[PDB]
Amino acid sequence: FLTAVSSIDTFLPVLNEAKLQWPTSALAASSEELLGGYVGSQFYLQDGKYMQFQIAGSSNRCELRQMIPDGGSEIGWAVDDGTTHTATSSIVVPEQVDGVEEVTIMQIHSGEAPQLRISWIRSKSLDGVAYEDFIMSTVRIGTGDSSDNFVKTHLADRTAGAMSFQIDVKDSKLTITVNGNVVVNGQDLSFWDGTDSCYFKAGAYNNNPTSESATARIKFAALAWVDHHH
Ligand SMILES: O=C(O)[C@H]1O[C@@H](O[C@H]2[C@H](O)[C@H](O)[C@H](O[C@H]3[C@H](O)[C@H](O)[C@@H](O)O[C@@H]3C(=O)O)O[C@@H]2C(=O)O)[C@@H](O)[C@@H](O)[C@@H]1O
Ligand SMILES: O=C(O)[C@H]1O[C@@H](O[C@H]2[C@H](O)[C@H](O)[C@H](O[C@H]3[C@H](O)[C@H](O)[C@H](O)O[C@@H]3C(=O)O)O[C@H]2C(=O)O)[C@@H](O)[C@@H](O)[C@@H]1O
Ligand SMILES: [Cl-]
Repeated sequence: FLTAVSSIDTFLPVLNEAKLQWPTSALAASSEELLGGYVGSQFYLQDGKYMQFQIAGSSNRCELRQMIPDGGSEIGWAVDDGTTHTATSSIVVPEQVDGVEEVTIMQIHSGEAPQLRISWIRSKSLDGVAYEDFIMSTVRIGTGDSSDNFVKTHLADRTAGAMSFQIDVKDSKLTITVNGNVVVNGQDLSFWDGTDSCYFKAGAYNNNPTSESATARIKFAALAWVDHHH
């Protein structure tokens, strides 16, 4: 039988501050249900250690969405509220099966748009450089569709072993740290000033596959939203 993520202590803090959305943004499990042992092939404990997310289908997801702690409702914060908002993770990204092209593994999202997606990418050229099998950040600096609305950055080549990530937002600036090294330093988020509906997400969100049957799979060794106010 499939072992539940809540059967160990590692993820209890974030599970107390998240709902699970699967296979769309519809609710799969409340925070209470997650802490109570919700489990399925889409969301189970792998190797006695990893919170594993799986999903197939274009734009489908198996993803945690930040909630107010202790059974609270959906959280919303602003990039310019003066507080540091922080998400940390340690992720084992396995080799992805054929047909999977991009898997978003962490986000800052609002009621209308993704401010930031950290994603695994099979193959893409950025600023005239081709990259394969890598982790990318995609930041929106507008709501348009043209390339001027995005800043897309190679963060790191995918590693077989766990890779640590940290996202920090303070005073309308974004920092991304990968394996302890700052890769994105003070990216401007001021376009989003006054948007009070931002929140963190993490898991597996499957983007532009070439087969809707192909199952994305992502293993978290750690995940937390870090409250700077205690
Ligand atoms: O390699 C490129 O730059 C391609 O970008 C394509 O447009 C992207 C866009 O830059 C961005 O990555 C966007 O991300 C969306 C995501 O896939 C999900 O649909 C959801 O999270 O919404 C995101 C968003 O709207 O920000 O996806 C589009 C896309 O539809 O592919 C094209 O411009 C492409 O021609 C170009 O090669
Ligand atoms: O296009 C998407 O799939 C986006 O969905 C986002 O989640 C929303 C979405 O509305 C979703 O259906 C669900 O809505 C809930 C929620 O309670 C909301 O407040 C609404 O008023 O009632 C719905 C309910 O009771 O089930 O959750 C929403 C949310 O913000 O969490 C995100 O998953 C986006 O990332 C996504 O692009
Ligand atoms: Cl992208």
